[PDB]
Amino acid sequence: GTQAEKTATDLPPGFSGKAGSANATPGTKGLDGPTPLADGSFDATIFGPAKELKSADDILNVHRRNAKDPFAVGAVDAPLVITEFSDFECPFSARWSNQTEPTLMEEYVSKGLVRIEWNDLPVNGEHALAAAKAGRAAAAQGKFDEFRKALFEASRNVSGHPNNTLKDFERFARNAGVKDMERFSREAQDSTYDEVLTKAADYAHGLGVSGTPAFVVGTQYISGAQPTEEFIKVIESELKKSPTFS
Ligand SMILES: [Cl-]
Repeated sequence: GTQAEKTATDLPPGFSGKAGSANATPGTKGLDGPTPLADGSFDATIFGPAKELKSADDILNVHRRNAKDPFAVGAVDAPLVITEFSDFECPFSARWSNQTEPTLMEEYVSKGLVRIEWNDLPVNGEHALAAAKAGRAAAAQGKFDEFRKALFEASRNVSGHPNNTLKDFERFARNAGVKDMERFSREAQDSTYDEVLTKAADYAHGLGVSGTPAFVVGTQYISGAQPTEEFIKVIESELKKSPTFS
């Protein structure tokens, strides 16, 4: 019986690589981006959970799975959602965007395994609030992800806060391909997004989330820009726990 081959043995997870993703069911819906409103713009007032959280057993409620959400990327039916709370002046938020997120896009989001949902948590004061307003103005025109990447790539060498102001946000919007710069510049400055930013902050504070970036990866809370390999290990563990979304 030595002249035969069997399938690979199962190994302890430290040697298993991608066992959660191997056995998970990819999502197939909402891979092509957010669903627009009737006029072709997007609902940049989306925030919050899918449903009120009352206890720890409600943790999955932080994931919206709202097809209209212009702050989300990846399948609306992905088996795993990453909920992120982030601040555009925060160098740890910048480092996650610049150094971890692209790997997660390549290995999980493009494959329908993971959806990533942004939530505002401005902690750094006036520039962070102004940046969040600009991000919502970009999202209204379907360019949140491109705006986020332009802004955070411009912070890649900054150990503190960039102290971005309106002309910086307008440049990032141009870089992102925002088509209506008059609407962008107006909404980046005026009261349009003041109410939702207050509600988004109050929602995060109600969960006790006070530091950026913060994540709920499936059922698991992660505080801070932990190493890419830690995010991969938690994603694989959470996909093993819950391989399929119905
Ligand atoms: Cl809640």
